[PDB]
Amino acid sequence: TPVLVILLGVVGLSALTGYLDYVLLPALAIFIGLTIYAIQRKRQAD
Repeated sequence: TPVLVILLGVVGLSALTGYLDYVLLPALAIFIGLTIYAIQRKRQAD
């Protein structure tokens, strides 16, 4: 069920809903990139 993967990622976005400048390392921006990339791949692998 590739749809379940999108549901889990959707919940993570809810916990994070506020802007934020960039400090020494945007660990948050990278975390989302890996989260969205993994969800798109699991949902479908081309």
